Formats: sequence, C-alpha cells, structure tokens
Amino acid sequence: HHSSGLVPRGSHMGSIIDAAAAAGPVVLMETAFRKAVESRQIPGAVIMARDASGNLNYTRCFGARTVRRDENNQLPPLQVDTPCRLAAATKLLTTIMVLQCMERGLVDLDETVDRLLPDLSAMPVLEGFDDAGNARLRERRGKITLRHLLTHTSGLSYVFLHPLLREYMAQGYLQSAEKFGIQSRLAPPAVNDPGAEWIYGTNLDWAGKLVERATGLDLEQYLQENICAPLGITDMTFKLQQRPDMLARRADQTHRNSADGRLRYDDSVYFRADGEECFGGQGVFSSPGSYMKVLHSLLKRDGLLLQPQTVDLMFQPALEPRLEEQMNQHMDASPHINYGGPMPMVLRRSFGLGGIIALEDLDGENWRRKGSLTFGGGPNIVWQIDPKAGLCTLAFFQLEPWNDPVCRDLTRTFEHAIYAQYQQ
Ligand SMILES: C[C@H]1C=C2C=C[C@H](C)[C@H](CC[C@@H](O)C[C@@H](O)CC(=O)O)[C@H]2[C@@H](O)C1
Repeated sequence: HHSSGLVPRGSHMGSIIDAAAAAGPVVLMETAFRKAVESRQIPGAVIMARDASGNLNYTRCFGARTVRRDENNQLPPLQVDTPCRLAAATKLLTTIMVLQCMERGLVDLDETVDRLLPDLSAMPVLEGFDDAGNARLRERRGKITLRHLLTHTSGLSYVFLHPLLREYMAQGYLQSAEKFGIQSRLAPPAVNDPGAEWIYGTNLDWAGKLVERATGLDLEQYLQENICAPLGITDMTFKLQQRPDMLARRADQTHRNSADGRLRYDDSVYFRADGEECFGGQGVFSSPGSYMKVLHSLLKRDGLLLQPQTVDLMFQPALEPRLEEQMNQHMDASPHINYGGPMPMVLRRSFGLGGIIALEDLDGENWRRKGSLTFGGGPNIVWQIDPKAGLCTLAFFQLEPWNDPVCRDLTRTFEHAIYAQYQQ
C-alpha cells in the first residue's frame, strides 16, 4: 500500500503511464511549434487565443525574435511584448480609426472623398498602354467614397501586384516619389473605377490621410489617444525610431531563401527609417500582446474602441453580388497570393470593413464559423475574430515571404487545436 506521510503517486511503470491522461490537441500542437524551432524551420512564433468570458486566455511564445546572435552569443526570445512589424495587420487599426471618425460625425461612409482627399479625387485611371508604348490615362467614372476605401473597391491597387502598374514603374513614371527606400504609396494612378472590382490596394494609406485631415491630428497622435490609451497599450506606434526602449527590444525580420529554404537576416528599410509620414496601410509596430487587446475588445463588444453596433457593421458582407462573385473568383484562382492565409483555398467569402468574411463554415463545427472576420500582415501574421464561435486568435511570425507553407501549416494546427479543445 502507500508510503506513510507521502502522496500516493505511481510506484511502477504501468501505473505512472495511467496517472496522467493522454496528450490533447493543444499539447500536441505546441510540440509541433517546438520542433519547428528546434529543426530551424522557423525563427519563432507567438500564438494567442481569447474568448469573451476570460476562461480562455492562451498565449505561447516559441523561439527567437531574430536569426542574429546577440552580445552574449545567444538568440534572444520572441516574447508576447516584443515589438514586431505589423505590415498589413495595420489595416484593421486604420479601419477602426476611420469608423471612430464616422461615430463622432466627422465623416459619412457613403460620402465622396473629394472634400478631404481632393488629391486622390484628381488622380486618373491607368487604362493601359497603346502600341506606341505610352501610358493611356483617363478620367475616373463615378466617385470614390470612404466605403470604397474600406472595402478595397476604389480602383486602387499596389504597384508590386498589378501588371499595368509594374509597367508604369518600368517606363519610369514613379522614381521621384520615394524617400529613404520606402515607396511613395500615394503617387500611382488607379487601375479601375470605384465599384468595378475588389482589388487589394493602398486604400488604407488614403483612409489614414482622411483621418488626419478630418481630425487635425497626425495618425500617430490619433492612434495613441484613441486606440492605445483606452486599452492601456504603451507598445504600439508608427514612430519606432522615436521609441529607444522598443527599438532595443524589437524583432528582426527574417527571410526564407527561395533556393535552399534557409532562414536569413532581412535588412529591410522599415526597421532603420520611419520616414516622415504615417502610412495607415502598413506602418504600425506593435507587440502581439497589444494587438490581441484590440481583437479581444472587438470580440467583447466592450465599447472601448467602437460602439457594439459599429463593430457589428465590420462583420457584415459589404459587397453586392457581382463584386462578391468577382472577389471569390479572383481569390480561388490566386493561391500564389492567398489573401486568406490558413483558410481553405476555395471558400465562399465576402469583404466587410477591416477584413475578409467567411460566408460559410470552414469545416462544419470543427473550426472557424460563418461570419468570422480575418486578415493578415506580410511576415506571416494572421488574425481572426469569430463572433459565432466566441473566439479570437492571432498567429504572429516575423518571417517573409507571406504564405510560407511551414507557417501556414503551423497556424492551421494552432487554430484547429484551440477550436477542438476550447470552442464553445
Ligand atoms: C492580407 C494578406 C494579403 C497580401 C496580398 C498580397 C501580398 C502577397 C501581401 C504580402 C506582401 C509582402 O510580403 C511583400 C511586399 O510588402 C513587398 C513590397 O511591398 O515591396 C499579403 C499580405 O499583406 C497579407
């Protein structure tokens, strides 16, 4: 029988295997993250999941915030409070700032942009190039509204994505615009008329300008007063170079080389120069912890950033049938871009305000539900908010390029496990 004064534990091999039950989905998933760091497939990752009740408050950090060894020859850890490059995960923040302007009566979503953005309204549409080889520009048909900007239906694209714009740069129309190695996000012409199609573009850079002009504040100040302050965030900024405490702790960017699949240090412009102006499309540096505070507040509908009914607006399908059909066609045919990250390659989607909306359950009752909102950022950052499931999640890496198979697979494994164990 048992030893006097001591707790009755397992006393031989058979009864020690029994005393602890088998490994659940979350434990197994954590092992997969640890192995991916151990085998040098990723530098590191932070994964986080929350529900509204507080019963789910899960944060795990794996690996390093860089591939460069520090002053003690160690690889410093990626932490929940490590300042990271958000890239397009900034777009959700800028969307929130716009909606706050709407709430305070500074703007109307269906108002034309001409009043606050006459510089955008004046820009032509690039229709193509004649056989002579010169640019064929024309006047826009219809007006861009704020809701066009928030839903990426304005006609704006990104130079690095659209062939017409790539040829536009090639012909030498966009050389004088850039500063400190970062491209002038505002110079290129539009490639369609507003309302014509869903096109991923510089819409939130323009929406950020609109906020600055409507409020009389620069985006950094507006961010601090209206997103950071009410959530107690002190770690979220457009102006990393002016925050020496964040600078000393920041993640380095890592890039996976096409050839040998090896990880290398990525010495890119965004970490050694702020520029002068805040870009609402891609400019924010923040910790995963601070970002989760935003997601969680939206999930809770706690009124700290926006009124519950304004938040509900973000999750409503914004596109009419023709646009919804065209967006789905484009996304299904573009797995090389993969806007939806871990989501199935073929899925019925729409766009809300702030991200892609799933119009059907991803896998019945096993994973994300209809009505869930999602987007991401370049360095394999993925966020989602799932009101019907009562969960929000984020997977933060600092690894380019976007849509890295190892990161996507780990992200899927993380979400699947959390849903399997904790979705209510
Ligand atoms: C929401 C997702 C949509 C995207 C659409 C097209 C691209 C692949 C995005 C990532 C581009 C990024 O990894 C590289 C670019 O920033 C390079 C450049 O701007 O010169 C991606 C990310 O923004 C995340």
